[PDB]
Amino acid sequence: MSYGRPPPDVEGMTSLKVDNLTYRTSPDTLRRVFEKYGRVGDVYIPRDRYTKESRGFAFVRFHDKRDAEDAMDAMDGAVLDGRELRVQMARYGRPPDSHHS
Repeated sequence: MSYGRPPPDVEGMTSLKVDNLTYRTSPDTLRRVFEKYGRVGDVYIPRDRYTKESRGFAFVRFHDKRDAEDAMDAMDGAVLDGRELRVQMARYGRPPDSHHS
């Protein structure tokens, strides 16, 4: 018996990423729709820069994979507005160059 289970060895990363919008979902709705499971270290929409529309995806990012695990396991394909929300690790989390952590 299964259903999909929690993420695999994403232990090598930490940042979350969220995508799929309807042009009106906005970062604010995503904020309280994702931080609710724990927190939202970052929430923004990489939309256009010279028009009144968007690319069709956001970029919520989580500073902690644990809060991202539950939110993603409870928001991936959760169809927030009627389009089928998408949630997945942003792969990021490593330290910058000339430094380590």
